[PDB]
Amino acid sequence: RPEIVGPEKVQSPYPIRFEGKVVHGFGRGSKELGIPTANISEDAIQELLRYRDSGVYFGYAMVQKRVFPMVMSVGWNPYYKNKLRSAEVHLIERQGEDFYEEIMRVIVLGYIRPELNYAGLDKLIEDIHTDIRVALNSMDRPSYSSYKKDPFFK
Ligand SMILES: Nc1ncnc2c1ncn2[C@@H]1O[C@H](COP(=O)(O)OP(=O)(O)O)[C@@H](O)[C@H]1O
Ligand SMILES: [Zn+2]
Repeated sequence: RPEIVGPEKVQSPYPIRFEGKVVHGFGRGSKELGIPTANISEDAIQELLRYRDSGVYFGYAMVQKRVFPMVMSVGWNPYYKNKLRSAEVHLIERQGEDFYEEIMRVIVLGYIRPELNYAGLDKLIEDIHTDIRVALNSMDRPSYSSYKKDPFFK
């Protein structure tokens, strides 16, 4: 896997800006895996991501008045046969308490990869760590890092 992805400069459809309240997930908490993920209110992403590819994206997100680089998994609610979009965000290198019910503002800047066939916990953790490394490397480029101060995070 490459250690950096996407064009040198942010390109359409990015940036994708949206906000939603953080809600509880579907059970199996990533907290135990050392990589907590914030589930975004379903009503904030159904149409917005309906035609976006499933997989891992990267960008910046703000919650509790703090901005962080992030990775986000876009998939489907595992409890319904009818396609219902789901989006879970991991705020990179964040330290703090939980933030359920808080509004999270998200700015997606690029795509990392599609869903990978589950190959075990070890492999999953490795893939997530790589996703994080890739996100940070990709956002170290000026066109991307400038979004950490986007007006949307005012
Ligand atoms: N860096 C972080 N990124 C995302 N969520 C975090 C982070 N730190 C703490 N959290 C908290 O972790 C929660 C998710 O924990 P988790 O074990 O995965 O339960 P759930 O299955 O409901 O998502 C989030 O809803 C958020 O309140
Ligand atoms: Zn979660």
